[PDB]
Amino acid sequence: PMFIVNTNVPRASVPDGFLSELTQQLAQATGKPPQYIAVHVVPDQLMAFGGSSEPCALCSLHSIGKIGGAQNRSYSKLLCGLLAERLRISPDRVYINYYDMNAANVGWNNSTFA
Amino acid sequence: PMFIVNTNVPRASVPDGFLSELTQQLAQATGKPPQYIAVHVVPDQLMAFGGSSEPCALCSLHSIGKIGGAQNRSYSKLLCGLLAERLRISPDRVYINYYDMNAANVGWNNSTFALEH
Amino acid sequence: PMFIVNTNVPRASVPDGFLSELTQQLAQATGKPPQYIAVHVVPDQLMAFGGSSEPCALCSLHSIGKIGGAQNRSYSKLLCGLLAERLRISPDRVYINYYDMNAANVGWNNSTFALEHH
Ligand SMILES: *[C@@H](c1cccnc1)c1ccc2cccnc2c1O
Ligand SMILES: *[C@@H](c1cccnc1)c1ccc2cccnc2c1O
Ligand SMILES: *[C@H](c1cccnc1)c1ccc2cccnc2c1O
Repeated sequence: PMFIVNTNVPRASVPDGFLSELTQQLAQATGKPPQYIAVHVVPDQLMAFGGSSEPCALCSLHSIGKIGGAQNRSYSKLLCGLLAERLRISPDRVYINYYDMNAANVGWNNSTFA
Repeated sequence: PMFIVNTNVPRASVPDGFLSELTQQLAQATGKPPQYIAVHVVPDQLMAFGGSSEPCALCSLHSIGKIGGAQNRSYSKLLCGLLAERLRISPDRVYINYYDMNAANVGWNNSTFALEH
Repeated sequence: PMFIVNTNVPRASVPDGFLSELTQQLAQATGKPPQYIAVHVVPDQLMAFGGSSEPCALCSLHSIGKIGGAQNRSYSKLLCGLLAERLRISPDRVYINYYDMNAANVGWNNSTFALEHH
């Protein structure tokens, strides 16, 4: 799994430990070992949500499996919770795109996971 | 809906009003209220199109529905037009990836848009 | 085809001509003319891979067709090789997401690549 967050929140507002907390919580939530987990945080972005430039975030979670109705609702509660607590972004100004990747379509270490 | 534009055009060349124009024109084009529309503009990028570093853009549009043959061609005319007028990027140096998202695969406000089951 | 690389490697560590090299190599690999290849490299990113901030990369390759089991394995060897040689990123700290795009879902030049039906 890999999680990307793009936000207009300033870099200085991203707390020490944020990437590590995302890694650990995503490990817990997806059931995948933490050595698999990639996280990517992009602050200081030029963004608007609903026409407003108040804090917001556009995110993606890719995973090989473990993507679906109830699972994605659980991920959203977890991830919105973290974005609200750590970056002070309101959950209703967050979008998260979920992608169920086929193993043949994820490259790693000179090959793929197929 | 969310629209992202990544471009090698400098930040200083992005005109006042650009994010708001994108928001408004996308609301009109998709027939969805502007309150739902997210836009993201990323200037000053290291990118090439056809091996040339002349102005170009790589974009994404995500929507739950309202994605398809004729609709996507209309979005391209709209969005290429705006990128040409506002950022002076040639339409033949723009790619836009269109994504028809399933409601169960879009998170928002602690949940997703799949509330039925 | 479009190839995006996001990495925590410094901008200064990206060789001049890297974009051109990626363009040429991708043209050859995909069999598409270079005029249609787009490349995008994003350095200095705040990233972790397996909980570590050692050099890593998260990438995307989009193509209309020419995506598949054997082909993707070939692309991974090629692209991991270039990232290792040019950016000094270990192949086991690279992810590449492959996307087989439908022609109707790729916009270009005021339209899309679905030109056959109305
Ligand atoms: C548009 C959208 C935003 C982010 C990712 N994919 C699509 C969007 C947002 C909210 C909606 C709510 C109800 C119905 N449709 C919606 C969209 O299409
Ligand atoms: C490659 C591409 C570019 C942007 C998004 N997805 C894929 C591409 C570009 C143009 C083409 C024209 C004809 C046939 N195939 C094409 C591609 O694969
Ligand atoms: C994490 C991942 C990263 C990028 C795209 N999709 C998923 C990941 C990595 C390796 C795996 C191997 C087997 C099964 N699942 C995996 C993941 O989810």
